[PDB]
Amino acid sequence: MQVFIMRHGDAALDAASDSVRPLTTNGCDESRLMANWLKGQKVEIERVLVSPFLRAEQTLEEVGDCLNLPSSAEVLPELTPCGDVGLVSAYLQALTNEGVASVLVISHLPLVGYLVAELCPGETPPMFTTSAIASVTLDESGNGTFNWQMSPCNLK
Ligand SMILES: [Ca+2]
Repeated sequence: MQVFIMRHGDAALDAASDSVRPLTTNGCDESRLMANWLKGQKVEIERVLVSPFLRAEQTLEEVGDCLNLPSSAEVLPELTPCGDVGLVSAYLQALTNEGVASVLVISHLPLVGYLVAELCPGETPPMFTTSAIASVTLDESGNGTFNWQMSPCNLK
């Protein structure tokens, strides 16, 4: 199963509180940039998992505007910055055994980095710039391979 791990886009520093910080114009722009790149890669997203935080959901909105995404999305509490990478890993393994062919995961630091390591043996937490995407091929036994990583700058 193809897993695409994405860090939410650039977000405003100030808001009533952290969970509600909106995306910035640039954050939107770059998120659409990465979305179109994926579209050009013949990427077909079957399932979507997103953090409950506004910046994650908005990144999803923006992406969904350029890439054909599922009508629904699953808002996961464990995708927040302090999310339990173990439960995220298990959720992904579940979908893998379910038959799901591909999933797009939109989250935050430091979770995104740890998630890749947790899923892929021998890998250290990679560095994620905003809107950057990590590709991981996960098998039924929870064994994942870190394929590549793409960021708005390596396209820009
Ligand atoms: Ca469009």
